[PDB]
Amino acid sequence: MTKAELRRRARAAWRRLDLKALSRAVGAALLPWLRERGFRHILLYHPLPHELNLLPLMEAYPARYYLPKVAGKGLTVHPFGPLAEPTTPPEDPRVLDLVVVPGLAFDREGYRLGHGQGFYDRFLKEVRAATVGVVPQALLFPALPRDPWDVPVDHLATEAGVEAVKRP
Repeated sequence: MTKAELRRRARAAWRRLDLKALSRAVGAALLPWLRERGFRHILLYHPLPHELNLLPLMEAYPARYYLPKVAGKGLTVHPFGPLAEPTTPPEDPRVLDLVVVPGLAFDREGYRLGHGQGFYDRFLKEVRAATVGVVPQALLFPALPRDPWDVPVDHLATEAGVEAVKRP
């Protein structure tokens, strides 16, 4: 089937769950991995609907944190900071050692059902960093329809903890 049909299914799943609680659970279950790896420069995201709030990570795991900003067809990286649009300077993405990627759903190969704009697809080609897709277990779907422009994450984090995506 189509990505549109899958997105409808993912939304039905998101509404049977408690987003605050799953946000807390996913954040908690990330912490051993973050500590083991010792990541220091992490890109999060500003939480939208059918998304986990993982901003409480910052207090739980002290690090330099960053947020993406849309600029053109691209994501740019700004430190977590004041807004009026961020006031912190733009920064080159190579400073990051971890990218945390939200999604409507992911498959176990690390592919995501996104917002359809290509931002993460373009952005994930410019980083050399560990990546992790964050999702409730219920939003781990069977293999998503695959396109040449799709870029997978290499780890997944659910309320059960962090797991590798098998190398393609």
